[PDB]
Amino acid sequence: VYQEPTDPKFPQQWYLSGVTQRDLNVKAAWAQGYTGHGIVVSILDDGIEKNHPDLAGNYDPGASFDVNDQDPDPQPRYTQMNDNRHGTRCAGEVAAVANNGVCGVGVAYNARIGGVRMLDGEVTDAVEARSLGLNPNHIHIYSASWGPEDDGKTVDGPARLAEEAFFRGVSQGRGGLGSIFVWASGNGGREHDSCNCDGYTNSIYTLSISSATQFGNVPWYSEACSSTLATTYSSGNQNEKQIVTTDLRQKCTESHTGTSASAPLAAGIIALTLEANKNLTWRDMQHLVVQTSKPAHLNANDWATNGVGRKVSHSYGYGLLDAGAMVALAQNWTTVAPQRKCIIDILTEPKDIGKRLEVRKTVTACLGEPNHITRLEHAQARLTLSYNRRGDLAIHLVSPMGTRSTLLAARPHDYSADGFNDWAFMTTHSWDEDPSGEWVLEIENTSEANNYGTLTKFTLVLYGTASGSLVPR
Ligand SMILES: [Ca+2]
Ligand SMILES: [Ca+2]
Ligand SMILES: [Ca+2]
Ligand SMILES: [Cl-]
Ligand code: NA
Ligand code: NA
Ligand code: NA
Ligand code: NA
Repeated sequence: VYQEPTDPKFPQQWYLSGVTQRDLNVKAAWAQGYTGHGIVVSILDDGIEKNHPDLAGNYDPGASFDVNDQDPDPQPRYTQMNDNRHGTRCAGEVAAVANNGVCGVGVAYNARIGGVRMLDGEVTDAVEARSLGLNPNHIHIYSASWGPEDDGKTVDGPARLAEEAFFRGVSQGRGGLGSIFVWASGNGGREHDSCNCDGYTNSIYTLSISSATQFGNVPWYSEACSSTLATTYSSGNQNEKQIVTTDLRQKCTESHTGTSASAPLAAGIIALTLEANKNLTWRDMQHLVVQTSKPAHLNANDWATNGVGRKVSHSYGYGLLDAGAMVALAQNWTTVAPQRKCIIDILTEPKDIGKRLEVRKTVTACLGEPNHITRLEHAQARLTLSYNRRGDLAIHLVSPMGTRSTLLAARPHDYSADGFNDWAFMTTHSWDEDPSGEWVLEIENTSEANNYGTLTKFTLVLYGTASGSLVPR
């Protein structure tokens, strides 16, 4: 039968496989014959050590570029502090070589791996766009363990070039099937940050991935939000194990940590899934993640069952990825119908927020039209509002099926008086629900202060299809 890797640190890779059920079920996918052969992954980060003993065999210059110095070679810049170790650590998680007596193995240890050196310098809009749009008919999957500052007061996302890169990627990338963008949801847990204030994670074009500790808890660094899709293991406290990967200067590390370690594991699992069905679209991939991810034994105080019987948490999305279940479901997967977009402008007049504002609206979700949606994918509440202290706001959106999504939780450090300017708060929690019916938006002041402001626009944007539903869970 299948023989598991013999690498010296493979037994330390607790998150890949084990008797204990606290893993991503990756060996089961390996046993089905999927190891990433023929799939190309690129790490958008601070560079990749292309000559690393556990990366060299899988390295792909076609999946690589150096946008910081404008050359083809993504070799990290070496410093005493080893500042530029981050990308190499991420790459090893995806595609470290197996059975070569070195370190551990990648989730997709036969995939090809590249890196874009783009974090080691000023990260402009143009820098991001040129990275996100690198060789989009060669690279299948992009992994990004970076984003806006996690100070818990920033609201920021892709500017014009980067957003255009996303739309070009999902539309024309991978032969029209769409580039797969995998994002780390953030490290702002300590600052009480929300990953919905991050336009990269909040994007419908990215699969935003959160973290769980070995013992199944929400890590200190974790950011909760409704835009998160699913979860992979990463670090926790000092009694919990961490991530084993390739390190700078041709070394091995057993202490890769934080949100940074979760996205690459998801990218690796998605690589195995694409090997099992190369015809999957970018939206297909998100459907697979929703259907197969596992809540069980993940601890959270906010698990809720949505309209179609799936458990969902703001800390974890639909739960832990399950590689075995992903590759199995992928094989006979029927391509989803083309994406519809139903735009519903909710307000007829501006509304003062005060202590609390509730906006109720019954919608038909474009009944009778080509964009009629009976099967929701992503939903956005695009909000424009003024307020004197942004971080005192909490915002909830309730679907017709009764699913309460927290669009925005209180952010104690966010003192901004700039409000929100058509910010597209996104939720994945009503996936596969029928969006026809009453939606409810709640905006409330969570502090005792006499705050003030006005909601001047609320566009409900629904994405999805009108066919192909499963019997609820
Ligand atoms: Ca270079
Ligand atoms: Ca190895
Ligand atoms: Ca953040
Ligand atoms: Cl759109
Ligand atoms: Na911005
Ligand atoms: Na397309
Ligand atoms: Na996303
Ligand atoms: Na309804």
